[PDB]
Amino acid sequence: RTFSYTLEDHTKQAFGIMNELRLSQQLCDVTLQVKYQDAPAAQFMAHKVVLASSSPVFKAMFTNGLREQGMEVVSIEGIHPKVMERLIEFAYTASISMGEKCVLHVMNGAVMYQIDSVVRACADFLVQQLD
Amino acid sequence: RTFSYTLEDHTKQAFGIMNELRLSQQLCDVTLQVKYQDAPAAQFMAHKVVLASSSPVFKAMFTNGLREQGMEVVSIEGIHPKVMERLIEFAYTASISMGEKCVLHVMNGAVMYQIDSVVRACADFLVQQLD
Ligand SMILES: *C1=NO[C@@H](c2ccc(NC(C)=O)cc2)C1
Ligand SMILES: *C1=NO[C@@H](c2ccc(NC(C)=O)cc2)C1
Repeated sequence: RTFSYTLEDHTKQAFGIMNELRLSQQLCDVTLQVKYQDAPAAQFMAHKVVLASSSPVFKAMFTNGLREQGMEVVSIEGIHPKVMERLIEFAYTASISMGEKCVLHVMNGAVMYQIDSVVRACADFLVQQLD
Repeated sequence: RTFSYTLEDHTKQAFGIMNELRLSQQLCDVTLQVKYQDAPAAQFMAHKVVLASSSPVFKAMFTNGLREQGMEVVSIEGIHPKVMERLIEFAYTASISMGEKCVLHVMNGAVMYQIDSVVRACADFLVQQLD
């Protein structure tokens, strides 16, 4: 009677395309302007719904009961553009890479945007460096 | 040197929230108006980027090199609202359920929007009913 089916890696497939659309700057509805001290400013286009799905801070930031028209620019301060890139990548790919020296700055970014899995990851790594 | 990390079920987690946002009608940028013969019209709000990630037909339908302002209404004909609901659900949940009698109508919808995994699923099921 009730025929049901589930594609295992659909979400991984869909995020692949959603990442392709980001790199192609198609359907993006938010531009993240990152300005950090002495580093040059950098823009990052993305989809609010995707960022919200990976960061409770973005979710609350975009869920204001309003269908904002067209593009919305968000001014981000206190984080290095390099770091914001890795976090966006993680949101669209569920993965993140970096050098040992920037792990701490990524942890700060993960905390600032409450991306727990990244926080816990950098936490356990830093503890392993000890001794 | 190069510290990398990957959260396995991130995409499943993110789609959970993206589905929550749909049911809450937050960040949606497309309304699918479905009108089918004698059945009453039905609306379905969703996120273009999500639909595009699961349907090449939606991807081409929304990727026209334009950041359309606010909400866009799409007139859909030739498919029953019940069927469009299941397909949207699959896009946001990677799963789909239905009764034996409507499996064929879902296959028609999956084909119409080139959601291969659903097409192949209903295909193999119908072949199993035989004999
Ligand atoms: C990895 N995390 O931050 C990057 C970085 C870039 C440039 C500097 N230079 C000064 C003066 O701050 C430090 C750290 C590297
Ligand atoms: C499952 N697929 O389509 C649904 C349905 C609803 C209403 C009717 N009635 C007429 C006259 O077409 C048939 C099929 C059921």
